[PDB]
Amino acid sequence: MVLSEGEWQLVLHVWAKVEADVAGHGQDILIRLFKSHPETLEKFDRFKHLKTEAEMKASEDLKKHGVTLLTALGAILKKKGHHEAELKPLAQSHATKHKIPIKYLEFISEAIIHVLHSRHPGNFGADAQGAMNKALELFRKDIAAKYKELGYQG
Ligand code: HEM
Repeated sequence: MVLSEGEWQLVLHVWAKVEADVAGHGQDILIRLFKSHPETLEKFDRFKHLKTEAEMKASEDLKKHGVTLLTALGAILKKKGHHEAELKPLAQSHATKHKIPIKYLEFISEAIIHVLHSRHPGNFGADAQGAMNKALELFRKDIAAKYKELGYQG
């Protein structure tokens, strides 16, 4: 698939707001993911033991990882579809080391869209949400193709 420049502008316009607070957004997103789909928490051996949202909010480690996660995603969105190089090491570690099924990348895509919608209503109307969804679907499709080449397709 291919996004138009107008769709990329709607995606990078709301992403510029997310970047004003990367650690806060990283925390909200991971907590929304773990609450909504608790089975995903099991994949993080580092966080597995967190029982409540209050423990999640207070974990400095969790917040550090949320910044690592969003910084990598941001670098991929800013490529505007030319992300082949960025996608390689990410597809290799998530398929071979972490073992993250495509379904879980769909679940965190849902969490990203929920959080931007709650925090940035003015910059995340229907058209901006359709463009962000297209951008994350492109990301998932390309990662899924690489997972296949790597021998995982999960
Ligand atoms: C927007 C999607 C995602 C991005 C851009 C992302 C990015 C990253 C990055 C940059 C790292 C550190 C380097 C590496 O190991 O590759 C990482 C580590 C990891 N990711 Fe992801 N990730 C994504 C989705 C997920 C999802 C959905 C899960 C699990 C349900 C997951 C599980 C993990 C685990 C277990 C690690 C290692 C954490 C720790 O022990 O250090 N990732 N991810």
